[PDB]
Amino acid sequence: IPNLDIIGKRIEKIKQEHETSWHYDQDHPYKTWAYHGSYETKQTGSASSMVNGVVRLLTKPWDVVPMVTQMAMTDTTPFGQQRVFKEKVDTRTQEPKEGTKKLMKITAEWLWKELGKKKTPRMCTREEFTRKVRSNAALGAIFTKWKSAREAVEDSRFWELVDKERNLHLEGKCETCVYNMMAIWYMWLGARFLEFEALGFLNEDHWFSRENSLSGVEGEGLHKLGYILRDVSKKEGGAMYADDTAGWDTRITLEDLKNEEMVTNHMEGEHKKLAEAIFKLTYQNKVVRVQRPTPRGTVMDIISRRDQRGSGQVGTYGLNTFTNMEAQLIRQMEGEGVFKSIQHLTVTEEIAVQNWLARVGRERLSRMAISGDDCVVKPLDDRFASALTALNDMGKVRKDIQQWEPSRGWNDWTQVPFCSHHFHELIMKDGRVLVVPCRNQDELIGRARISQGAGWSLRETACLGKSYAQMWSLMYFHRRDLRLAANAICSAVPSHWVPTSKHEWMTTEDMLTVWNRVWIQENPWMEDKTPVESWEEIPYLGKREDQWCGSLIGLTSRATWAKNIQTAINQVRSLIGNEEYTDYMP
Ligand SMILES: [Co+2]
Ligand SMILES: [Co+2]
Ligand SMILES: [Co+2]
Ligand SMILES: [Co+2]
Ligand SMILES: [Zn+2]
Repeated sequence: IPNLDIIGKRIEKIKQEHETSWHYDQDHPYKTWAYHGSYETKQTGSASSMVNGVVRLLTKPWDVVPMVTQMAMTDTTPFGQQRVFKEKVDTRTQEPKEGTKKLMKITAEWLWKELGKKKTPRMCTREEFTRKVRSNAALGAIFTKWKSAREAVEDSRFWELVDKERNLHLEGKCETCVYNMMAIWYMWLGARFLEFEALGFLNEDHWFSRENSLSGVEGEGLHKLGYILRDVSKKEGGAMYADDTAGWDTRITLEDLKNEEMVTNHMEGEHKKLAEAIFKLTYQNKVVRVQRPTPRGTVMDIISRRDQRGSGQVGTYGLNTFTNMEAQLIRQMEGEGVFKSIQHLTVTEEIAVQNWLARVGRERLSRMAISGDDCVVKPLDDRFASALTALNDMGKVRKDIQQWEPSRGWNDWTQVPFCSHHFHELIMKDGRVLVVPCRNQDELIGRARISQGAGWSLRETACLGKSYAQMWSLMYFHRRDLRLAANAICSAVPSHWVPTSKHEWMTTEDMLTVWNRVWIQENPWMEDKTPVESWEEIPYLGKREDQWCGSLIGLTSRATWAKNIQTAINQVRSLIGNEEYTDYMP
């Protein structure tokens, strides 16, 4: 049921821009989204992402690995947009029960107060926004008008439009903040600025760093997460649990959005009203355009919904972390028996929850590592595994397990999945112990073989390959195939070309210098600061184990690849052209 007093102004402006073709399509497919109308549009998107020809030429054995090549096959055409919508986005999560709602409000109020003890909400500025625009992903949709975000921020007319929308937000109205599905949702840059202005502080001021949030890992980096998992495992308690949620963003409820909004209770002045506009007008009452193929050509559908979360927003990461922290705390409460029924919370139970949060709240937060929808929890004991009523009633249904089957955890932290990795102790030649990340190698190579844009020059393609190679040399040096592949890419691309997207692999610094900085000098879990003097000193995983986040070391095709790698390197060099290359292949 749509509230036209909040969304009608947005819908009418779109309707007036397409009055001739605007119509209600009685054959529309939307079930749990409110459908408003359609108009004729030009099809956007493509049914395949571009392959990185440099990386591909240097990773020939993986041409026949289906896991690798399947990753290249995206579909952003109207046909492709409707599949993902039908499968993932067109669902409904039931409203939580009264007791669940009271648990969430109490916990969320407590959590915001903890996060705000040492932080103060503030407004982010146009200059902050303009500086970040001169970098990358703001996730704006630029359509018929500017050509890029860098061109828009320089134009004075652009900020006049922002001012017009901002003034409307100040009077509690919204007219241009519309989501576009081209599942990832885009907005026009002015709508992104208004959200960044109101909520960017959560990221800019590191509200979910581990120091400030205890559970969060914002800013940590892959080379630190394994150490953080190992520290959590040192706590007394039950097994470590890491349940994935099925389609987290689609399971964010209106109740969740309202609890995330209580961060406005910590705000003042026009900042509070601006953030309240973002929450009520654009998060809890969203208008979405999505393309749909019809026998008569592509149409754009205008649809709306209150409850879900739009992937790619400014506060998406932080608010997902907030709500997951809140959800996992409540599951810890349920396991410890702090309340007994989610149908309603007795006044005695409500005081018990409040006392539990005051007594042990911060300790229980430190038993968790949470990044967006990704969580690891080491609870007090294993009652957690079957404490499922609040989690299911909040809509956070676990993936790949029956609704009421108890969760299975791990007693060995090196088996716990987190941020799509597992983490291992790696013994150096001098006896020091690294905790390194491991991920399936086919997935790593498949992602490096994907070019991010369309119509990229060979130089930008080569610099993206170099960026992957250097990330591999810093994060996955312990995998035989990736160290070799990284060396080949860096030998094939001119040494002075800059890798193209903050992260430590994004310069032309000597990668051994960066390795020493990351893993030794600035590594707080590395007491002996003696640096290593060569790559030969830096070890691999066991040859049995290395093979098995995906390696091919035992294969005939890999042995041939490794032996003739210089031929492929020379081939790439002949295309970039006469240039100055460094040989990294020892
Ligand atoms: Co018209
Ligand atoms: Co990269
Ligand atoms: Co190198
Ligand atoms: Co430490
Ligand atoms: Zn707006």
